[PDB]
Amino acid sequence: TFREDFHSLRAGGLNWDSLPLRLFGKGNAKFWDPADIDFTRDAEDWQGLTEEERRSVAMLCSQFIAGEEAVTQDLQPFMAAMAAEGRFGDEMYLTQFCFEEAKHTQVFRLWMDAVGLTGDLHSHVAENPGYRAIFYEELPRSLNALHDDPSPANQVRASVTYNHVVEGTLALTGYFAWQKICRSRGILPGMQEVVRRIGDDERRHMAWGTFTCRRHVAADESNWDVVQEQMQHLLPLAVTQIQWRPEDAPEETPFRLDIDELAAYASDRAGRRLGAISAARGVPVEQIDVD
Amino acid sequence: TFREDFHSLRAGGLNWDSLPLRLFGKGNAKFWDPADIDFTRDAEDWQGLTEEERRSVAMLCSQFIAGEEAVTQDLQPFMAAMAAEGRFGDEMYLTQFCFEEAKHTQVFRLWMDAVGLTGDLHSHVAENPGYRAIFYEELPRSLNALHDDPSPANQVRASVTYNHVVEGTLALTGYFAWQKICRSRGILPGMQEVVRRIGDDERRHMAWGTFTCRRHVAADESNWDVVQEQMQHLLPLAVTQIQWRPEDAPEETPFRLDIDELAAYASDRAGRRLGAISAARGVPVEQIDVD
Ligand SMILES: CCCCCCCCCCCCCCCC(=O)O
Ligand SMILES: CCCCCCCCCCCCCCCC(=O)O
Ligand SMILES: [Fe+3]
Ligand SMILES: [Fe+3]
Ligand SMILES: [Mn+3]
Ligand SMILES: [Mn+3]
Repeated sequence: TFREDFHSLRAGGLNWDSLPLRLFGKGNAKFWDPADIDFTRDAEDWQGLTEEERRSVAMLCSQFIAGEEAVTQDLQPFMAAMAAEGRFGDEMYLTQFCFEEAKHTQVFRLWMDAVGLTGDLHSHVAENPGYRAIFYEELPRSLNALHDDPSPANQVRASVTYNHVVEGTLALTGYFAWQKICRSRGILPGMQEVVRRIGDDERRHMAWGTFTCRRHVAADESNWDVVQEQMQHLLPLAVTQIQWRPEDAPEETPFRLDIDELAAYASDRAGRRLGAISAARGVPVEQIDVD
Repeated sequence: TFREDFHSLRAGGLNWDSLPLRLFGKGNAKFWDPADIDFTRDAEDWQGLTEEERRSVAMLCSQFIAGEEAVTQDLQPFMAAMAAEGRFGDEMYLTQFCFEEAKHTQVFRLWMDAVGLTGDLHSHVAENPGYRAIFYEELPRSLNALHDDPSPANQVRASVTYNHVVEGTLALTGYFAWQKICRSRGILPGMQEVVRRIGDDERRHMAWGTFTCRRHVAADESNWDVVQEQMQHLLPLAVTQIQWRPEDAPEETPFRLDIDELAAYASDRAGRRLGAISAARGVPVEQIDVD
């Protein structure tokens, strides 16, 4: 009762022109190893930051690494959904995606080790109601709903949560924050490289999510309503996450950052996700999903 | 009800000395891209083979690619089991493992495309009762049993099936067969490279499986009885798979292969798996699993 054929033995083999398999090939060509990045200069720069600056960097790094860990775990029901859909190229892509998230977890962990952020860091994520809502609750709920029901609507809700909010709104805003922190000051060249490489990977993750939502919208435009509903539900939580300040928080945010600017940037990113997905409305599904 | 902390934010971070994380690092250092292998000479060699030789090579290649596809899908419940055990380093490793199997599927598919094996090839696996029993039935049954019950005993049964039989008995015998086919004749240099690279990856897969079984045996030596029972159940099926001949089968196996020699080699590989796992009997678990 488990398997009756193999996609890889069908006539015509695997469709290398499919979006997931093109992304798989790009990810192989662009592979990078966290172990090759030297963090010694970052450790020196870390010592020159003020305490308030270290706290803000630790908070951003903690939000990132916990998020990379979360997606590493929470993507897995999508792999099983693609197995149920019979979509083996998408399943293959998701294996690379998931591994890439484990590798992102690794790289942040190595950076933290290098600068000495080796105590318990949960206070930087667990006290933020927006972060908790997304990464402790909404992300795993939406992705695990695919186990009992891998319907197009649930796939779109899961992809909006994972690819269009967690990645395509929050991670992108985080990369912008890192750029503001590091470029203004010429600090943390290792982290600058991390951000470049993880961002390269993220563009493929986001392309997969855009493809997933587009093909479902093309097949049944009711799924566009689902995309908008899920985004309207989640975006306020993402904005809350960005605007949160700890009890210990300085009146002046370090690095001359404007947290409300970050929130506005995030809203713009979310709008771009919606716009990309909206382009599939009225397109025949076979022109998006060659399969 | 889904997540309450993050392994990556705990004091002491991730334990890079753990076996799974050492393997993860090795896999990153040894990454290879299927797209970098030139199969043009293999295509020329393919044209010089007899029909009977092509049929035998197609059979071996089909058994491999379908097996790579099977493990790509069927490993995934182990990732969820490690999430349940709270074993995040093992989960990270399994993401690389799973991706590597997708990449093995890719490389065989590219080789098949290059030589022109692009029709339906199910006749080469679906008619073999040993192959069917393992790859259609026993592998997915044993691995999916971890969803409702990720107990040590079920983990050992799943790892014996996946790592010690599918990989550590059958794949290793298949690599030996490829070596016999290609080295005796100086043919298929692309496939020779494929076999070297996939074999390198397999040694890490098998090391993970050896570790998994060892730590469970060390914790509860009743799991040694489970290892032996599962191996005694599966090895006859693996031998049947190797000895199978199609209806169309020549009286003389091509390439001067002796199928019963391959079966004996497989039995020796299985014995080596058991011997490796048996070394954990009586070892305190903390000396295997530093965690
Ligand atoms: C100092 C103020 C910082 C404000 C916070 C900016 C938003 C950071 C969000 C990080 C979430 C990380 C998600 C990772 C997901 C992925 O890797 O695929
Ligand atoms: C011409 C006779 C050939 C005899 C068959 C030899 C055995 C081949 C078995 C191949 C199984 C492949 C399993 C792959 C698993 C993995 O990649 O992890
Ligand atoms: Fe991502
Ligand atoms: Fe393997
Ligand atoms: Mn990431
Ligand atoms: Mn393999």
